[PDB]
Amino acid sequence: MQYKVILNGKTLKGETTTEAVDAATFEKVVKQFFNDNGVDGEWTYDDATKTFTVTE
Amino acid sequence: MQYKVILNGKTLKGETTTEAVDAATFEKVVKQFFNDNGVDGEWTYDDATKTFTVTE
Amino acid sequence: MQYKVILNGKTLKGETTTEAVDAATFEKVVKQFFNDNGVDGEWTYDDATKTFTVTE
Amino acid sequence: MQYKVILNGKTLKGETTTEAVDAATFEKVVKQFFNDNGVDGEWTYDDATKTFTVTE
Repeated sequence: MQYKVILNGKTLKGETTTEAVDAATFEKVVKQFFNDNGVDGEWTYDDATKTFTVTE
Repeated sequence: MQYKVILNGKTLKGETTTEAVDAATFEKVVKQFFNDNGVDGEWTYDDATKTFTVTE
Repeated sequence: MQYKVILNGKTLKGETTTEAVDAATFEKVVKQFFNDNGVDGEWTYDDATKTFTVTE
Repeated sequence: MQYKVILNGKTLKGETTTEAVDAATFEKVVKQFFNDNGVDGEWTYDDATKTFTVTE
């Protein structure tokens, strides 16, 4: 099963303190979490895709 | 950033060990892990898509 | 290169009259258009995917 | 409905003759074909995505 998850320290006015949904956070948590079961390798970028945006 | 992760406890032939990469495991771990930062909602299925398979 | 195209002759008024961006239209035009160069096979459904929808 | 189509002028083997599955071919044919029904705009790149590649 393919799981889709958007992680991008959503910027917003406030200054906030720390983040949670960081790109590096996913790699580390996901890799560390799954490594415990025997998963390894490296994060590879997905194949480039083009999408038509309507305008008229 | 959109993150792609395949989780499917595929176990055709082998030992009677665990899997960890279970669909339910992702929802629970991902939801529980992220909830700690203020994320909620429900897992929704992605929009159906069709892909052309070559043959000839 | 992967190309993304949304084809769905949706209607939200009353006077549809006709369509163009139909699912069947894509298969036929795309298959007929590409067949001219040596492409064949059948339209296969993409692998199911799940996306987390925020709520809070 | 989202339609997935891979178009890439990668031939490698063979000699010079003709083509059909070119990136520019899709934009032109798809735009010209659909413009006839009232579709416009420009080809925009899809959102970057990362996929974990197994290794061990």
